[PDB]
Amino acid sequence: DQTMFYNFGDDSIEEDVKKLMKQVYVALEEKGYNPVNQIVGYLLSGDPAYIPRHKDARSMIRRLERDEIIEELVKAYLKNNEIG
Amino acid sequence: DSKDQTMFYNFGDDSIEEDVKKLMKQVYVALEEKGYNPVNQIVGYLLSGDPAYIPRHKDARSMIRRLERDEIIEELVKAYLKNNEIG
Repeated sequence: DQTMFYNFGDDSIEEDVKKLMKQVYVALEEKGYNPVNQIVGYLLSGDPAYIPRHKDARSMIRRLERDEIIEELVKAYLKNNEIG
Repeated sequence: DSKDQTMFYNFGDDSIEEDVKKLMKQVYVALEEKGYNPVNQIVGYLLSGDPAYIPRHKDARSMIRRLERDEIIEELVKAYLKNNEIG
């Protein structure tokens, strides 16, 4: 309900992960992968070889901590499931 | 207003989607009530598989026993793509 103050760079992890997931999804679909399968394999194993080099998806995903991507997945899930 | 027919040993009727929602709600409430950042405990659990990250509260520990982390992370990823209209 309450208005939030915006400080330049406030939403940087949320926005960073959103940008990354959009590009990673496109890279996976274009190369014929099951995007959910490959993202799960990467997040569980930390093995970047589950992500294509296509569209620089592998290098881009390696620039974020897996814990930061999982954090955003968890925060998004709670919010979209009205948990709070 | 939910119930269960006690007519054979039942190891659960919930779908994985239902189980993940129940786990995430129970853990969030338990941690939020006690002043913890719940997201950090859930993330630490998903990175490790160590139940010590999760409070012993209701059947939290029994829910993580029954779910695999690949299934929890699959549900998180599916939900994230859906809710951000990705694909």
